[PDB]
Amino acid sequence: IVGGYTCGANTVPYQVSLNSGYHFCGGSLINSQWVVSAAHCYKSGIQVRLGEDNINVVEGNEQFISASKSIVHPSYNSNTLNNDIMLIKLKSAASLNSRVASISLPTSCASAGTQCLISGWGNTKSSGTSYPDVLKCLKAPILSDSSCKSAYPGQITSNMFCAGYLEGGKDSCQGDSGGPVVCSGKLQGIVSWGSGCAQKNKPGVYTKVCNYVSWIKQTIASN
Ligand SMILES: [Ca+2]
Repeated sequence: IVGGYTCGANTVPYQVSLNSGYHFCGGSLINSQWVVSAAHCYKSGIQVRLGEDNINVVEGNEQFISASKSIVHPSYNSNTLNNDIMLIKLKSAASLNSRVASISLPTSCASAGTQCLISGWGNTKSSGTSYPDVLKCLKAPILSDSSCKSAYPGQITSNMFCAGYLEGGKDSCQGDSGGPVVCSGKLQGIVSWGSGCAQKNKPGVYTKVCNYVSWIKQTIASN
């Protein structure tokens, strides 16, 4: 997160870190046994880390649970990033509490102008590299489909939306991938892609979660 703020420990209780020896992507807890992330975050050997603030210190609210199964969206295209979504099932159920909590899935899509909270442990510089230890947060609005398409000609599908600031300076970044975009208490987006970070006229691009709720619910019901 570039241009954001320190969230505060466990104030984003559905935020997870995906760990394969090191943090490499975010995710969102959607029930006691399932996590939603970005397909481009797929790898084997995932440990899900719940309850994290400082990802380099054991502070007392963590739950570390191995993935038992990963399911990349059937139609994921790694070249275009269309359908950049994946589900991860935990080997055991998380113990849900005030600091480790699921986020509601949307019943309807969000609209341009709605404010949302984006979070993660990704890079905090746009012309630099600095990775935070504690969770960072950014409040940002959804942008219109037309301004999204104008920012990224020929690249925005119906499964993508833009959010952030055309002026630059405030965005998600490398290492935030897979993490949440939550709007009015609903998971509406997944950190997916963008040209650099926090660059003028190059807002973040997010997977549009509302398009996937049918797939998510049926997948959970059969696995
Ligand atoms: Ca920790």
